[PDB]
Amino acid sequence: TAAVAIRVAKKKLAKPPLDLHYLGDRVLRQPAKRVSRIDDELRQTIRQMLQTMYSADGIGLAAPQVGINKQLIVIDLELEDEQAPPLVLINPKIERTAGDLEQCQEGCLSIPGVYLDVERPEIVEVSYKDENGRPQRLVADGLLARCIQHEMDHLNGVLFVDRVENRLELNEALDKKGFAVQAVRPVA
Ligand SMILES: [Zn+2]
Repeated sequence: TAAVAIRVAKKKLAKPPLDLHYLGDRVLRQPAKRVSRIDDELRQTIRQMLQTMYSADGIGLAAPQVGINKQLIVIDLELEDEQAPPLVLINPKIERTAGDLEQCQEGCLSIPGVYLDVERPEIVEVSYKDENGRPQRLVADGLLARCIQHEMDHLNGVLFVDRVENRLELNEALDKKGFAVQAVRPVA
């Protein structure tokens, strides 16, 4: 029986609870362990991931980015309904993608200050368990589908730089932030 409520203010905190890890760090290249229990301890980690994400001005955050080896993503990208609930994906699975390939600028909380173009399918269908353990299914397009695919990549040890086709732009953007092109990995 759940006794932790996920009711996190969308506000930056003076002292965010979890620490980010950055391109180069091996934690970002470890495929994530499946979650065995969706319980109150996990929900406290969900709250802390949200607080960390809001504090770093992000829209999505995967557990490995904060050093937590779990198939767990939080997303909150709605602009219009300011207080809409965040999307919590536990043990997600991409069922299929659809639509055309679209190229858009992406950033990442684990690669601060790097913004590069990435091509992805415009539509994704994902199955998952929510923060209450209930099975769910979602079809998404636009920014939501993009963020889902980016965050799913984190659970497989894949970073958006791995999908960047422009060598000039990749190298220039990494170098100026102290990141190494050698930390990039090919796409499976
Ligand atoms: Zn990311």
